[PDB]
Amino acid sequence: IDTCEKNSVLEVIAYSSSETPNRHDMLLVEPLNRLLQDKWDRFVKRIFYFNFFVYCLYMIIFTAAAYYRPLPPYTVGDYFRVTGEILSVSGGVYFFFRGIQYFLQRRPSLKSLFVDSYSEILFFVQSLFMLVSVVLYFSQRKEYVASMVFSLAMGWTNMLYYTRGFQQMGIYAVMIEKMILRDLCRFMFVYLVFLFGFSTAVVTLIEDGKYNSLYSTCLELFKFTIGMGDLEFTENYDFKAVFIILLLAYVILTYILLLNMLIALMGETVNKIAQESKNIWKLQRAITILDTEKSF
Amino acid sequence: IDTCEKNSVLEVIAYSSSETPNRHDMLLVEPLNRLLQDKWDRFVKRIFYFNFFVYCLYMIIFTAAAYYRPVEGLPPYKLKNTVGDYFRVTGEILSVSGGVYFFFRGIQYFLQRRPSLKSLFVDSYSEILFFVQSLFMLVSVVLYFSQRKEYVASMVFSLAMGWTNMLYYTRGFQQMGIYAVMIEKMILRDLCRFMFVYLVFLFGFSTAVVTLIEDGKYNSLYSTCLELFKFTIGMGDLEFTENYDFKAVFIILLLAYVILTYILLLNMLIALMGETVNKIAQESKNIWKLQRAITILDTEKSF
Amino acid sequence: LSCIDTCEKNSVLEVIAYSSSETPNRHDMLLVEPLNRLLQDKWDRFVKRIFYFNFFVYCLYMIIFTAAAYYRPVEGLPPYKLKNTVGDYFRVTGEILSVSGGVYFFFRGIQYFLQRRPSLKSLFVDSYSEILFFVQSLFMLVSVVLYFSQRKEYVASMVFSLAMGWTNMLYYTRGFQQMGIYAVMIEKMILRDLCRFMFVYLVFLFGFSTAVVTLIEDGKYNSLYSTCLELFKFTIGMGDLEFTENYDFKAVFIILLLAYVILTYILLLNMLIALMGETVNKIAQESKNIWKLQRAITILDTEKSF
Amino acid sequence: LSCIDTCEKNSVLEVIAYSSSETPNRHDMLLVEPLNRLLQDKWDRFVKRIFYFNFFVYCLYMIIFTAAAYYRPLPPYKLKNTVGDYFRVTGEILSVSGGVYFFFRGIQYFLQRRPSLKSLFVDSYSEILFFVQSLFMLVSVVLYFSQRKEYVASMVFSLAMGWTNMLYYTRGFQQMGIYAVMIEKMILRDLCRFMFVYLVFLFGFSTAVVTLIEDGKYNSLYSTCLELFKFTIGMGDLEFTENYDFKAVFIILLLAYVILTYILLLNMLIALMGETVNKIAQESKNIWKLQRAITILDTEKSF
Ligand SMILES: CCCCCCCCCCCCCC(=O)OC[C@@H](O)COP(=O)(O)O
Ligand code: NA
Repeated sequence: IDTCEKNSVLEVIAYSSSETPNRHDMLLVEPLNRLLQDKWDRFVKRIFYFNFFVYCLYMIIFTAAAYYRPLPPYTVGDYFRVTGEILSVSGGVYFFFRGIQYFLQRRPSLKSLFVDSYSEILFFVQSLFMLVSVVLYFSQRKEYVASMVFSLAMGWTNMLYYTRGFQQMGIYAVMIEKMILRDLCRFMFVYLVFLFGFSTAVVTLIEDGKYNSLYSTCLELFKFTIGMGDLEFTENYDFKAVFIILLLAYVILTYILLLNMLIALMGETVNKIAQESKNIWKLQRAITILDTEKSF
Repeated sequence: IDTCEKNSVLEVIAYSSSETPNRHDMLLVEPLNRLLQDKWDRFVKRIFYFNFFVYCLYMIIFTAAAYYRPVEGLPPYKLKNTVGDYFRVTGEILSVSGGVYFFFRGIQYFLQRRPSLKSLFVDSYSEILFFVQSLFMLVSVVLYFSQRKEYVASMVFSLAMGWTNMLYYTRGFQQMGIYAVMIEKMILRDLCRFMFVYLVFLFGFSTAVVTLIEDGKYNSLYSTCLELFKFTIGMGDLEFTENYDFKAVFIILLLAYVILTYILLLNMLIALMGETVNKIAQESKNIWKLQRAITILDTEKSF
Repeated sequence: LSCIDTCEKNSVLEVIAYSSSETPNRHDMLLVEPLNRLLQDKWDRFVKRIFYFNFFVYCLYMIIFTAAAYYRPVEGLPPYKLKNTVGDYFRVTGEILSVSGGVYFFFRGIQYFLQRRPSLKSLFVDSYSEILFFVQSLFMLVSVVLYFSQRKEYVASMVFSLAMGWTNMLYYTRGFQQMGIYAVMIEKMILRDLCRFMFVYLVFLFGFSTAVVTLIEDGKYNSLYSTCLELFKFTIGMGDLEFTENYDFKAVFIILLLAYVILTYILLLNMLIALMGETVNKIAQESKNIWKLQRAITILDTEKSF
Repeated sequence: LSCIDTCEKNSVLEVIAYSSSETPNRHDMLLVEPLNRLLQDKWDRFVKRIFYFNFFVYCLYMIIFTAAAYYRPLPPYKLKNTVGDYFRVTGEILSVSGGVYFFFRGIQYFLQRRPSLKSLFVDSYSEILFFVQSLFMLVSVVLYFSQRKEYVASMVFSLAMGWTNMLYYTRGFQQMGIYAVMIEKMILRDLCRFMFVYLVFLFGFSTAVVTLIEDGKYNSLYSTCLELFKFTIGMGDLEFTENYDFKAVFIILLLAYVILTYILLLNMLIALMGETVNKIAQESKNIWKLQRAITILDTEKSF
């Protein structure tokens, strides 16, 4: 069941592809749940806490190094800074190698890489950004800072991966995943269509000014969504009536309707997916247990 | 059942009048739903994808009116003998042809259906909106030839209305189709009710505030109404004017307005839309199924 | 129908429509078949148009009053002369009509109070519209009193009356099931959720504003009113977080502002939204029944008006 | 009621009310018929009146304290010969007296109950909050006499804490009591989870941005953190600086932060609050009843 050395039920269920109809519900059987919970507390609950603390420390060291950066390449302060930079690069390459090892070991069907285990892809992409930032730094360029800030943001965001192992916060993270995947996606598609259409209309209306550029008008229109719109950002054009009509149409369509609809849909989805989000967290904790077990 | 060429069950159900009690729920019968799904997957899916692809492409031939629109004034304009002006003119011709085609499609629908003149404005909003877009394009053309400067506004309206109309092509996918159906229900019911009440409240408080002040740039009704509306979008000032008297009265009026609209009616709208979401799931799925059925039957009749 | 419609002593429909709020389940009384069918019949026969006629005349009155108010002269030291012009004639006759309407509303309110004879304990949840209209009428009358007393406070009173008149159009939402239900939802929410949230939020606002103004030393924002307004301005999504800099202990100022923001904007407003959602999910049936009872009260009052 | 209300050694009321949180069903106990009839009898009999008097005197004390602190003049300060200065001094003396009184009441509670060092941070939030308010007041007094300006900061902290703590007296009013209990539950669960996630995201993106920014006003971590936080209150700027080498990266980072936090996390917080409110009605009523029982027992035991 758990230690077969030929084929284990735990390995089959946990490492199953998304195709399996009930890869979550079948971990709730009495013996499996009892064994998983007992193992976690026994010798995987404090192995995970140590990993989480080490990652936190690594990220602190990475932030300190990057935040204090001086045509690269470029006292006690400098020795500490270079040591931190080297340690951060050494962590990035470690994550890259772990991701490649996971890619080879699991060898996905070239379909579940895009639908399953988003954590592995995110971590590998963070490592890839860090390595690109290193090569640019050693290749006489300044885009090494853009790559590094991208990697830093992604790494800080990735700390949610460790929210698993704490029940309530694990459920919260699973809910975040579901919401982003379904509701934010639908809303963003519709809202981007609306925003682009109205921004193009307004740009066509505008005759001459600083806001002829499609980017400028799109930014100004998006400014409404964040409660910072202007509604008078420009007055260099004819037919003010048409401009105000278009602006009011956009406001009513996007701010007064789509965002409130997003709130309502989020409420409904949260009301719907409590038990599924509990089962998904349980399975995410089972995969963590088995990965920790196999890492030796 | 499906095609007797005289009066088939699917044809009558799909073209049902609004007065029919449960026009939406008829398709749920197993043979009918299984027959629509099979026919779609068999030959209508690719046709619909092609139509959406060519439609969005056709609209995009004119969404670059920014780069197109000259600024010389008093059209018509001249031809520059450059590749750029060749692209501009061919795009304009392609945008006018599209408008004429959509106008005639609407006319062909209107005549063939021969509506009883009541369900026209109650159901089938998509084709009315497409016809309005065609009308706005034709008006742009006629104004353009007539040496007038209102063609820019007329094409801008058409452009915006077409970009929003892509929401029609949103159908054909269960998730986004049902999302569009929910948007339709919400904008018809909750937005209309809230808009009526909020517009009454805003007009009242705007007239009160305008009467309060004495003179300045905000003396007009329109300007003060705009300032009061700016509270709703999260940009309210609370001190937009100084040339007045009775600061107590002005402040208390602004507070009453804010508390009554921003902190009450918007949250009421959120709650009502939430309960509507909770209530119109299966209804919104059935309506999407009926929309797909109408599209399939129209494609069949398109030969 | 004998002993149901009208007896000159007591009829069940009149009793139900005018029943005191203290009755346990006065709302469900209308649910029985004969009452529902008969009220629908009377409305569709006569009161449907009569109510629309009471919503057409009132709208005309309010438009006339607003037109008179907006075009008012600004010269000071009232009253003012009646110059020879069509505009002056029209505005003065509009003023006369508006004052007459105010007097009419004043008299109707007095008559209702004298006939119903309320206990002065049920004039908040009951006869809400009556109190609103009477207060509007009172504001108009005091406006006139100031006007002919040679005081400029008539402008303030008249603008208050105008605001109440325009916002009282919701009374006429009855006669349309969806609009009437929405209006009664507004009234219930105002009665419960707005009043609870406002009390808590006001306590928080006053506390933090007093703390901040105590911290400040001198300047424009040294007063309690200006600081209270600045703190309130966060709630409408236009906070500053840096509105003042003439003080000491920037850390304390930042801590207080962040604490206030987290406690109010992030917690209490989203809590109000959640409670409103729950209530709305809970108040459909009673909101329908209350609308039906309000409908019946309108029917009975129109019938008794003869 | 023999050995239920008064026993001098142990009774059902004093055992249930003062039961540790380790007790499984501590809340549901008071719903038993005779207990519910006895608590409501004692309350109506006298505890309502004593509680109302205590609330009124506390409100008077807080008004005095606010007035004294508002008109504050290297302390200490002398006594100017004027009525205003005498009233200020007597008011601040009264405020200090109230502070020491609350301090000693908190000490008495600690000595009496003798909690197990774990219920302190999970039970009795009100008493610890009152004690912290008193501690701030005493620290303010000692600093004031020690010739420092830090007394102003201490006293403003105490004043704000007291004003927000005034909610303690909302109990004894059913609706406001349930409201306060629900506020307590929301702060413990939803605000905590959201704050954890939001702080993680905010620090990550703020660090990224401040790393991108070359130099200027916002080259410090605190300033950039403040600017990013401003987006949460509907006051983000999106153009607050231009001192960077890559505009595309800056705009992408800001858009990602906005989408992740403002659009997503805030709306999700609203939804989670709605779910919780739907979930915790009966549990919020039971907790209010238990709070009302504790208050009744305390008032009885105070004499
Ligand atoms: C000194 C007064 C300060 C307040 C500013 C004056 C104007 C405030 C607007 C009036 C407040 C009530 C608005 C409201 O929300 O109720 C709407 C009414 O239709 C109630 O409906 P109905 O008459 O009972 O049918
Ligand atoms: Na704002």
